[PDB]
Amino acid sequence: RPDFCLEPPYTGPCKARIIRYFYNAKAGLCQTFVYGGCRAKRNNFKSAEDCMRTCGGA
Repeated sequence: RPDFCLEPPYTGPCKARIIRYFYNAKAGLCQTFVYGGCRAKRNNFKSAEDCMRTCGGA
C-alpha cells in the first residue's frame, strides 16, 4: 500500500457503467468499485490481482 494507496475511491462526475477495482485502505485490502469515467485518481486498477499485486503487495 505505497503512495497510490491513501486517496479514497473516486468515481468522478461522469456516470458511465465502468466497473473497475481499487485499493480499500480503510481495511487494508483491495475491493471492487464503480468509476464514472472521467477525473479518476491513482487508487484505480483493472483487476483484483492488479490492485493487490501493485498497491496491496502487503
